[PDB]
Amino acid sequence: PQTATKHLFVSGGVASSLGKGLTASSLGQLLTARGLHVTMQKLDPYLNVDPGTMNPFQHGEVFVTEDGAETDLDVGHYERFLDRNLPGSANVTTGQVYSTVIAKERRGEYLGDTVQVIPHITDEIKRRILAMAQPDADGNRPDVVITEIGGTVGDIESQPFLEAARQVRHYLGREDVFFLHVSLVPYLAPSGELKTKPTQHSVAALRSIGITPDALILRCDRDVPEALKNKIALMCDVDIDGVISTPDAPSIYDIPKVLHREELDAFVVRRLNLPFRDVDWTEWDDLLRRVHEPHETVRIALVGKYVELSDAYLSVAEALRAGGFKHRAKVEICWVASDGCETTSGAAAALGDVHGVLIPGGFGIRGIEGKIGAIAYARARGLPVLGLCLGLQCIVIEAARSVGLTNANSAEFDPDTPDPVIATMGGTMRLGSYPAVLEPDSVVAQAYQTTQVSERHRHRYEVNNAYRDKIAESGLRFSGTSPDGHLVEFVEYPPDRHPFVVGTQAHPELKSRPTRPHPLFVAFVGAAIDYKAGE
Amino acid sequence: PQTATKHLFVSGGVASSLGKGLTASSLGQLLTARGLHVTMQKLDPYLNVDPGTMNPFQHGEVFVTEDGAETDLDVGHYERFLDRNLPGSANVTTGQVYSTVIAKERRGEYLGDTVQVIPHITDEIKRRILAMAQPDADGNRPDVVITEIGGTVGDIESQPFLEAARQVRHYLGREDVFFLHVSLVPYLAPSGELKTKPTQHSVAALRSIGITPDALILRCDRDVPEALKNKIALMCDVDIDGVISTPDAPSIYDIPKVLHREELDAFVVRRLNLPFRDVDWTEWDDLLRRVHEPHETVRIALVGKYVELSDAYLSVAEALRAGGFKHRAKVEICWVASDGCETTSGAAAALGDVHGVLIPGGFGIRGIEGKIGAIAYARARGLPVLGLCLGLQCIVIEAARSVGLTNANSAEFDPDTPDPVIATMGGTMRLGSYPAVLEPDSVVAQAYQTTQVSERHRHRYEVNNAYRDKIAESGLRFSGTSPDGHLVEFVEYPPDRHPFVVGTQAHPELKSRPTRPHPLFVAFVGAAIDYKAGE
Amino acid sequence: PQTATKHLFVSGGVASSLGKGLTASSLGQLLTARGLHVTMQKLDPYLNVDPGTMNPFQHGEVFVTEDGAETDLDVGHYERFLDRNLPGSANVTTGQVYSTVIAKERRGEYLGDTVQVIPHITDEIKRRILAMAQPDADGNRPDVVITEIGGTVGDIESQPFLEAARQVRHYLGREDVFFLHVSLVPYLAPSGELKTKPTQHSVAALRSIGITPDALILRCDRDVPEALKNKIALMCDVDIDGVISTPDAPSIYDIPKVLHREELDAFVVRRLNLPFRDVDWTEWDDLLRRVHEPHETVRIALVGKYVELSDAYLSVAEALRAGGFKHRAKVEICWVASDGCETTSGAAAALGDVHGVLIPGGFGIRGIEGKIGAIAYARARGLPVLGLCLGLQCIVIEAARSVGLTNANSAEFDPDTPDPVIATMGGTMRLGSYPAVLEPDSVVAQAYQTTQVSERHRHRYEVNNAYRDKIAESGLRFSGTSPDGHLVEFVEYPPDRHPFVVGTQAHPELKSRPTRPHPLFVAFVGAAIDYKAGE
Ligand SMILES: O=c1ccn([C@@H]2O[C@H](COP(=O)(O)OP(=O)(O)OP(=O)(O)O)[C@@H](O)[C@H]2O)c(=O)[nH]1
Ligand SMILES: O=c1ccn([C@@H]2O[C@H](COP(=O)(O)OP(=O)(O)OP(=O)(O)O)[C@@H](O)[C@H]2O)c(=O)[nH]1
Ligand SMILES: O=c1ccn([C@@H]2O[C@H](COP(=O)(O)OP(=O)(O)OP(=O)(O)O)[C@@H](O)[C@H]2O)c(=O)[nH]1
Ligand SMILES: O=c1ccn([C@@H]2O[C@H](COP(=O)(O)OP(=O)(O)OP(=O)(O)O)[C@@H](O)[C@H]2O)c(=O)[nH]1
Ligand SMILES: O=c1ccn([C@@H]2O[C@H](COP(=O)(O)OP(=O)(O)OP(=O)(O)O)[C@@H](O)[C@H]2O)c(=O)[nH]1
Ligand SMILES: O=c1ccn([C@@H]2O[C@H](COP(=O)(O)OP(=O)(O)OP(=O)(O)O)[C@@H](O)[C@H]2O)c(=O)[nH]1
Ligand SMILES: [Mg+2]
Ligand SMILES: [Mg+2]
Ligand SMILES: [Mg+2]
Ligand SMILES: [Mg+2]
Ligand SMILES: [Mg+2]
Ligand SMILES: [Mg+2]
Repeated sequence: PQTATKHLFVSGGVASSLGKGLTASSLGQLLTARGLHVTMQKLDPYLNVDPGTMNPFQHGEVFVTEDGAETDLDVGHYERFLDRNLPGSANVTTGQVYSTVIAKERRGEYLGDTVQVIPHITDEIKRRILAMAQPDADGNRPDVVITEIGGTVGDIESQPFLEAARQVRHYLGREDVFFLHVSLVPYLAPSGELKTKPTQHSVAALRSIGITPDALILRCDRDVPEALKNKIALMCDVDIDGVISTPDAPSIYDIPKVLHREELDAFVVRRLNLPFRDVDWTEWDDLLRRVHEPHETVRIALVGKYVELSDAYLSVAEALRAGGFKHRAKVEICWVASDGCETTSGAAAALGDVHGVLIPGGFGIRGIEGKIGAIAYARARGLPVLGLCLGLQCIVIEAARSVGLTNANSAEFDPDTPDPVIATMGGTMRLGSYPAVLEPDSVVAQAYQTTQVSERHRHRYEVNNAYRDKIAESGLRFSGTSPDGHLVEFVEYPPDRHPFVVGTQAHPELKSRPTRPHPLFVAFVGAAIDYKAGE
Repeated sequence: PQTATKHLFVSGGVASSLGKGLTASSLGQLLTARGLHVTMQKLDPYLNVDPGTMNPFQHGEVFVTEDGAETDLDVGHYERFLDRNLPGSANVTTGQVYSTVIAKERRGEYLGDTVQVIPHITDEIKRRILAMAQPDADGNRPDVVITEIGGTVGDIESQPFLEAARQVRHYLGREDVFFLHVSLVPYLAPSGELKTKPTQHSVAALRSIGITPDALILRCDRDVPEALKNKIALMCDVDIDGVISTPDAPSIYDIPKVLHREELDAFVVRRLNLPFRDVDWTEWDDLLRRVHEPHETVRIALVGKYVELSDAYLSVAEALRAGGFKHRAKVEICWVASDGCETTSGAAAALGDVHGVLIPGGFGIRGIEGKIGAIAYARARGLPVLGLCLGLQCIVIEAARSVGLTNANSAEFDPDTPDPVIATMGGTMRLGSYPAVLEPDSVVAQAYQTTQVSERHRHRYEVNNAYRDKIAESGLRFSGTSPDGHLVEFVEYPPDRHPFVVGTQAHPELKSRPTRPHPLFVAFVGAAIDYKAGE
Repeated sequence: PQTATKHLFVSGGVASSLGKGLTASSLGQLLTARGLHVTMQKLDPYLNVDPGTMNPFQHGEVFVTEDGAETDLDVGHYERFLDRNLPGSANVTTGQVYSTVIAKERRGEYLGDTVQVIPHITDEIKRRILAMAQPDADGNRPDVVITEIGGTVGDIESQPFLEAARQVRHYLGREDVFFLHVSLVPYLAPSGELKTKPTQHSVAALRSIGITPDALILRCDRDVPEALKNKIALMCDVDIDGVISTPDAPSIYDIPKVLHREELDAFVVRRLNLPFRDVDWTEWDDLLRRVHEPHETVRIALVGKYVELSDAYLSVAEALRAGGFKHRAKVEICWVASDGCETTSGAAAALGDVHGVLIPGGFGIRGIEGKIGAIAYARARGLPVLGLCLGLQCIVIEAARSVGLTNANSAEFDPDTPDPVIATMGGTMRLGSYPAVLEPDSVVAQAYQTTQVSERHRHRYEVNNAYRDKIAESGLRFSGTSPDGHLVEFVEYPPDRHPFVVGTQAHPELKSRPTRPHPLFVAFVGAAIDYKAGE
C-alpha cells in the first residue's frame, strides 16, 4: 500500500533571486526519476489574485494550465521538470487567499466570528496546500507535494504562508513533512573567503517562527568546502547529509546532477520514509547530451512586442530549445522587437540572417503592424513561420491583406476595420485545454502524427468565419478546427507555396518539456534547419 | 500659527486585554482638557470589512458614526472621552485595506505592478492614518491624531499596521510622531514581586520591527515602585518621565487622573513640542463627583435579547449611567433576558422590582415577543419605558395589538403578518445622522428643549404610515418625524396616560457622553427616579 | 570652549571580514584632517587577556603601544591612520573584562553582591570605553572616541559589548553618541543584481538589541545605486545622507577618499554637532601620489620564520612601504622563509635577486639558523640589512661567529651555548618605549638626524656586555645604548665595510606611519635603492 502523501516545503533565506524554484523543480525531477509521483505548488506572497494584471514585460510570462488557470511562470518550470500537467491549485497567491476569506466573511459564512489571520487566513492557505494531496482525475494520489514558499524568511509578506506550513507539520507530524531551506554563502573577494554567518542567522529566523529545517541548500558561486558544511551542520543543527553545496550551474538542466552528487534526493527519500529506488538517469542524460553536445546551430527570430525581458517569452524560448534538442541542434534565439519589422527594410535588417521566424502570443498588447510586417517578409524570403495565438491572427490578417482586403485587421487592434477578419464570437474568453480536429495529410497533422489534439488557450478573439473563402484565396488552409468545425484552431500554407508557415490559436509551448519537445516546435526547428542548409 | 498635526501611536505588548483603548481615550481626554484638538483612530487587525458580520453578543456592540459607518466599539470610547464626532475613517480594518487594494489591483489601477504588502498594503494603511490629519467639515485640522494599533507586538496580524506607523515616523520625523507602548508588569504572589522582564522583552520586539517607544504604560494591579521604573528606563532606554505606572483604576473615568498623576500628558506635550496649557479639570472633576458620590440609586431593566456580554449594550449602559450622573444618581442596571418577559408572569418576575424599562436595539436578532411582553407589563405597571430602534418598533407593535390588531408585527420578524405595522419603505438602510422635527410641547420636545434634532440610525424597517390612524387609537402619538413628515422618528404616550413611554427609531446612546448626557436618557432616568419616589 | 567628548561606535552586520577596522581608521583619518582630536579603541570579543598567547602566524602580529601593552594589530591601523600614539586602554578584550571582574569578586570588592553580566560586566566595559575620553598626558581631552565593536551583531560573543555601547548612548544622550553599522551588499552574478535584504535584516537585529544606527557602511564589490540606497534609507530608517556606498578600494589608503566622496565625515560632524572645518587634503593627497605614482621599484626580502600570513609582519610591511613612499619608490616585498636561508646555496637562491634584507622580530619562535644564514649571505653579497629585535641579536650572533666564537648564540635558542653573546640581564621583559642615546656621526644617528631617540620594545634578552670587545673585532659598532650605557640598543657596521647593516633591539616599524615614514626604514630603503643602481 501507498504511504501517506508527504509534504516538502521549500523556503528561502538571506535574499531572493537565489533560484529556489529551479532547485525545487530539480528536486522534483530527481524524485520523479526515482519512480515517485511528485506534484508541485507555488505560494506567491503578492496580492494580484492572478498574474494577469502584471505587466509580463516587467514580471515575466503568465503560464496557463490544462484547467485554464492563469498562474505564475514557476508552474511552467514545475511542469517542464516533472513532465506532468499541474492543476490551477498549484499557484496560491495572497490575493486569492484574502479575497476568498473576505468574500466568505461578507456572506456571513464565518457565522458571527471575528475573522482573523490565525486561524482563518492560515486555514485557507493550509486547505490549498492539503488540496494538492487529493487523488487526481486518473485516481492517483501523489507520493510527494513540493510546496515552494515565495518571499524570504524574516519578511512580513510570507509570515501567513510560513505559519500555515508550520501548522501542516504540527498536524501531519515530522514523518510526513520535510523543510528545505535555501540560503546564500557569499564569497568576499578581498579576503578570499566564503561566509556561513548569513545561513546561521537565516536558520535562527526560520527556527524563531517555529520551523526546523531538515536540509539546507547552500547557494554559492563555487563548491562549499566540507569544513564550512561541518560548521553549518553544527550551528544550524542540520544532519551533515542534509547540508547541500549548490554552486551556480552552467545550465538549468545541470541542477539535478548538482543535487544528486550531494545526495539530497537520497537524504529526502530516507528522511520521509518513502519507497527507495535508484534514479533512472536514461531520460535526463539524453537531454544533457542534447544540451551540451549539439551537432549544429540554427538561428530563430522571436518577434516579440518587447524583448528586453526574456522571461516574458520563457515557455516559448524553452519550446524552441526543446525543438532544437530533438534534432541535436542548438537554437540561437535572435530577440527581435516587432516595432522594427513594420517596414520591409526594417524587417529585412532584423530578419535577414535568421533561419526561422516565431511570432509569439501578445495577450493585452497594442500595435501589431510589426508582427504582420515580419510575416510578410518571411513569406517573401521563404523563411519558416510559426505563429502562436496573436501569431495565427497575424498570419490570417496578412493573408487577407495580400488578397485585396487592404484594411483587414482584428477588431481587437482596429475596432473601426471594415474587414474584421479576427473578431469575438464581448465573446468568450477561451482558457486552458480545447480539443482540435486536424485535416489528414495537412502540415499540422503530419507534425503531430495524429488528427486529434488538444492545446491550451488564452484568448477571446477568433477567426471570423464570414471571411474563410476570401482568406483561402491566398492559399491559406484552415487545417485545424474545433470538433464541431465552428472555430479555426490551426492555419497553414500548402508546402508547395511555403515549406512551413503555420499558425495556432493556442499556446503549444506550454505543453512542451525539455524531455518531450512539442511536435509543432520540432517541425518548425526542422524547417529552420532545412532553410539554413538550402542557403 | 498651528504647528504640524502630530501622530501618537498606541501599541500593546506582552498580552491583549490590558486596556490600551481606554488608556488612549484617557490620554485623548487629558490633551483635550489642555485645549488641544484631538482626534482618534483604531486599527483593527481583523478581516471583517466592518464589524456588522460579527455576533455582537460575543464580540460587543457595533458603534455608528454621524457619517453612517459601522465601526468597532472603541470609536464609542473615543467619542465619549473626547466629546467629539469621529469620521468613519476612525476605524480601519485589515479587511478594508486588503479588499480596497485587491479591488484596485483587479481594475488595473496598479498599472502592471506586482501588488505587494510593502509598499501597496502599507501605503493604504498610511493613507488612512494621514487622512485623519485633514481639515474637518468646520475647516479645523487636529493638533494630535491618536492611532491605536490593535493586536499585540510580536504577532503576525499587526505587522502591516506597525510597518505603516514606522513609515509615518520615517516620513514625518521624530518631532511630529510619538510612540506609546502598553505593557504588563505581573505580580508573582508566592515571591511577592513585580516583574519588569516582560516589558524588557516586549520593547526589544517593538524595537526589532523599527519602532522606538517614547513612553511606556506599565499596566499593573498595584503601583510600580520607582526602582522598577528606573530599571525599565535603563533597559528599555526610555526617559524616566515617560515610564508610566498605570495601576488598575476603580472606574474607567479614573484613568485620566492616574495618567495625569504620572504626568504622561505633560511629557507628551513637551516631547511633541505642542502648545502648552494646564489641564482644565472643571468638567472631569464634576463627572468624578457624580461617579463616586451619587445622592441616590435607581434600578433600570435593560431588556436585551442576550445579556451575558455587557459590551453588546455598552453605549446604552454608558448613556443610562450618564443620565444618572445628570441627576446625581447611581443607575443600577438589571440585565434582563427578553425571552423571559414573553408571558405576564415572566415579565412580572423579571421587572417587578425595577424603576424603568429600557428596550434596546436588536439589529439582526430573531424573536421579539419578550420585548413586546416587557412593554405590555411596563405600561400596565406604570413603569417608564425608553425604546431604541427595535424598542420603538416594539412600542408600535404592542400599541397596535392593544387596539385589536392581534397579529400586528414587523414584516422583519413575521413576514406573513396580516398587519405589517412595521415594514420597509427591500427598502432603504438608514445609517448615520438623520434630521427629525418634533411636535412642540410633546414629551420628546420637552426632553430635548428643541423641536429640531438629529440622531444616528442603523435600520431599514419603518413605521407603516397606512397604520398611523389605527395605532393612534391606543393614544400613541407620532411626536417626531422626518422633516417632510413621511418617516416616523419618535413615538410617545400622552403624560396623562403614561408619565414616560417613549420610542425613537434612532440610537441616541451613541451621542451620549459621560460629561454630556443625552436629553432622552436624562428624561428617562428622571422618570425612573419619579417612579421610585412614588412607590 | 570644547564640547563634550563624542563617542562613535562601529558595529558590523551580516558577516565578518568586511573591513570594519579600516573603515573606522579611514573615518578617523578624515576627522583628524578636519582638525579634530580623534582617538580609537578596539573591543575584541576573544578571551585571550592579551594576544600574546595567539600564534601570530595564524592570527596576525601583536602591536605594542608606547606604554607597553600588547594589543590586537588593529591598534596599529589606528595609529597609522591617526598619526597618534594610543594608550594600552585602546584594546579591550572579553578576557580582560571577565578576569578583572572575577578577580574583584574573589577579593570581596562587590561587597556581598551577586556579580552579574548586567551591570558588573557591562559597567567594566563602559568604564574602559569612557576612560578613552579622559585628558591625555599632554592634558588634551579628545573631540571623538571611535570604538570598534569586534564580532558580528546577532552573535553571542559581542552581546556584553553592544549592551555597554547601548548604555553609553543612554547615559550620554543622542547628541554625544553616534552608531555606524557596517553591512554587506552582495552581488548575485546569475541575475546580475545587488541585494539590500541582508542589510535590512542586520539593522533589525541591531535595533532589537536597542541600538539605532545613525549611518550605514554598505560594503560592496561595486557602487551601490541610488535606488538601493533609497530602499535602505526607508527600510532601515536611516537618513539618506548616512547611507554610504563603500565599494572595495584598490589600496587601503584610498578608503578615506571613498568615504569622503559619500560625505560620511561631513554627516558625522553635523550629526554630533562637532566644530566644522573642511578636510585639509595636503598630507593624504601627497601619500596617494607616492602610493599610485612611484618613480621606481625596489625589491626587499622579509626573512620571516613563517611567511604565508602577511599580517604576522603587517607593521614591518607597512614601514617598508612607507620607507619607499619617502623615496617615491615602490617597495616589492619578497616574502622569504628563514628556514631556507640556513645554507649558503639556500640563502643565495632566496636572496640573490633582492636589493635589501630585512630580518624581523621573532618573539616566541624556535630556530634562527636561517636568519643568521641570511645575514652572513647579505654581508658577503654587499646587501643592505635592517634587523629588528631578533634581527639585531642575529647580527650580533653572526658577528661573534665570524671572529672565531663558532658556537656563539643567544641563551634563548641554545641554553647550552659556551658563548651566550645574547642573554638575560630570568631577566627583565622590556615592553613599550625606552630611551636610547646614539653615537654622533654613526649610521643610526645620521638616519634619525638626532642622538636622542625612543623606541618600543618587546623582549627580555639583551647583548651580553662581557662579549662587547670580542664582537667589536668584527668591526661591529655598539652605536646606540640605554642612557646609562648598560644596554645595547643599536648596532651597525662602519659604512667603509658595509654601506648599511643596522640592528635595533626595538620595533621601529610600530612608530612608522604612511604619512611619517620611520627614519631607519627611510635609510634602509634608500640603501636598497643605492644597491639596485650599483648593480
Ligand atoms: O540551484 C540553482 C538554482 C538556480 N541557479 C541559477 O540561478 C539562475 C536564477 O534562478 P531562478 O530563475 O530560479 O531565480 P529567481 O529569481 O526566481 O529566484 P527565487 O527568488 O525564486 O529564489 C538560474 O537561471 C541559474 O543560472 C543555479 O545555478 N542553481
Ligand atoms: O551564534 C554564534 C556563533 C558564533 N559566535 C562567535 O563567532 C566567532 C567567529 O566569527 P566569524 O565571523 O568568523 O563566524 P563564523 O566562523 O561562525 O562564520 P563565517 O566566518 O563562516 O561567516 C567566534 O569567536 C564565536 O564565538 C558567536 O558569538 N555566536
Ligand atoms: O489604563 C487602564 C485601562 C484599563 N483598565 C481596566 O481594564 C479594563 C479593561 O479595559 P479595556 O476594555 O480597554 O480592555 P481590552 O480588552 O479592550 O484591552 P485591549 O486589548 O484593547 O488592550 C477596564 O474596564 C478597567 O477596569 C484600567 O484600570 N486602566
Ligand atoms: O503568532 C501569532 C498568533 C496569533 N495571532 C493573532 O492573535 C489574535 C488573537 O489575539 P490574542 O491576544 O487573544 O492572542 P491569543 O488568544 O493567541 O493569546 P491569549 O489571549 O491566550 O494571550 C488572532 O486574531 C490571531 O490572528 C497573530 O497574529 N500571530
Ligand atoms: O572600507 C573598506 C574596508 C576594507 N576594504 C578591503 O577589505 C580588505 C580587508 O579589510 P580588513 O583587514 O579591515 O578586514 P577584516 O578581516 O579585519 O574585517 P573585519 O572583520 O574587521 O570587518 C582590505 O585590505 C581592503 O582591500 C575596502 O576595500 N574598503
Ligand atoms: O520587511 C519587509 C520588507 C519587504 N517585504 C517584501 O519584500 C518583497 C520584495 O522582495 P525582495 O527580495 O526583492 O526584497 P527587497 O527588494 O526589499 O530587497 P533586495 O531585493 O534589495 O534584496 C516585497 O514584495 C515586500 O512586500 C516584506 O514582506 N517585509
Ligand atoms: Mg523564482
Ligand atoms: Mg568564521
Ligand atoms: Mg480594547
Ligand atoms: Mg530582577
Ligand atoms: Mg578587522
Ligand atoms: Mg528586491
